[PDB]
Amino acid sequence: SLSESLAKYGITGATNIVHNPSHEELFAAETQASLEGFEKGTVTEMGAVNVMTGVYTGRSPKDKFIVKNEASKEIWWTSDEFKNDNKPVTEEAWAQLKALAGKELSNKPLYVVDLFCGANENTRLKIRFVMEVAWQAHFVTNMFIRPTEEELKGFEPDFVVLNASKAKVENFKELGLNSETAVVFNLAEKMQIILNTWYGGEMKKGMFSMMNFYLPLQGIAAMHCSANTDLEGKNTAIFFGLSGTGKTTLSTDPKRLLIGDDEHGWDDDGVFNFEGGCYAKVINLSKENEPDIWGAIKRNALLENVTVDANGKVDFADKSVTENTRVSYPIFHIKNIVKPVSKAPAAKRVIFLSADAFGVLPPVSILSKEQTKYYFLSGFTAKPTPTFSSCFGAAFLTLPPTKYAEVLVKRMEASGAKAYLVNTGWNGTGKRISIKDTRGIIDAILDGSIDTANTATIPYFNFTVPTELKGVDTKILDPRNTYADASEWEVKAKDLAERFQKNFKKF
Repeated sequence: SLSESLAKYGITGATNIVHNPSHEELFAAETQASLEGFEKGTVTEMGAVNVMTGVYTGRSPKDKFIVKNEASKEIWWTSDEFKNDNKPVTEEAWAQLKALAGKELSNKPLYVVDLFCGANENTRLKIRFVMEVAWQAHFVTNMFIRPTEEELKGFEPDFVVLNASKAKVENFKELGLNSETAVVFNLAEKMQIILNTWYGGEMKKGMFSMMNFYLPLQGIAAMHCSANTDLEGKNTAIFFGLSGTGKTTLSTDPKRLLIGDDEHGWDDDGVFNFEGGCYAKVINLSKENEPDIWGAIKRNALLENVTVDANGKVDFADKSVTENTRVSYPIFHIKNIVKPVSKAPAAKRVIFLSADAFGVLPPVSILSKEQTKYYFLSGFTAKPTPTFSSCFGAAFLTLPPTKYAEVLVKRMEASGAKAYLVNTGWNGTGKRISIKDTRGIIDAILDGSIDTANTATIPYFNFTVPTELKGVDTKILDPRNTYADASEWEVKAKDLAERFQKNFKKF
């Protein structure tokens, strides 16, 4: 019954089929002396296993393609006017890429893991993974929702993923690809193929990209955000923000239940985590800085590319092999989370984080309906160089960005949601905004105390800021106050504002 399924995927000769292996069976498989190359896992003193991914220690967007056929007509293809990662490939290239994948995963002991993407029983996608590497199977097991074996009784995959990382594509030039590495999706066969890259993020983000396709087409918002609720599991808040924005640190509060930290949906029932685990960065990690993550790194957690000595002593700071060192682990490795399902009611507060190095945006701004869609489509942050990433995850958008902003705002008007553009960056002082101020601003968003605060308005950007906020220096509330002369602020403001118009041009 599973042999014909693999035969349907182009895989034949399965000597052994391990279906939905338990963490125990995974550990044993990972710690096998026979394991050669990057398949081998090593037990660290922390109990968690660690593996190397070889040449790729991160995503490779240039090798990501989607088969150009009728099934993908609604895909937001890249073009001269607006370039995105959705690069077209021919049906011819797919046949050969599916051949390679099928062959590489034929006549050998395979692992098949049937899992769910999305915590809401309804509107969820059934995903089938197939790989020949135990730790790869272990990764998806940590990162996705694990069915109850009962749900696995008659599991019918909505989308199938073949990880053929040990194989590659030498004839990549002829097939129209970019290199021997290939991550291709086919909506007609509902299948994703991974070739020549062991970075686990290809599996996680590949499905996220697919969820970003199917959910929005059904009125379900697909979001690249983190989400939490109060200790009671109500008053859901979703956090958006690119790297360096402090999205995690600002959504990880003792008096807040964690729903998820990366991928969420918003259907009629509310906000739900797409994932069953967390894929955290552990570079320069610290038990004193990240108690949650640290305590989550144990047996069953999967360390990826972290340097360890012969005795198993992990050095979370060694940026040797890569700075993108990660760790995956079941969500339940974190205590403060919503249970028993990562789902919650419609979000009440929506916040867009921005690390504005320009020191122009105010600490927090009450966004309007139109402005909400705008800054969402903007996905602004700063490193004085700006970086824009539509919907805070432009590389995963399989549909036009305006469609994500659309469904999002629609779901907001149904629960009386309010958006906030929060600046966790800098001001005029040059020094970064205090974490005590921003975090106090977040509190004002959650506790709703920001609803009664008076406003003022800010030229150019036409923002609405609270003249007063409990737990926040009244001086910082206005971006001008931190500058010698209001003229200086206007100069940068006029410039930054100009950068928004230019970037929004393609939209």
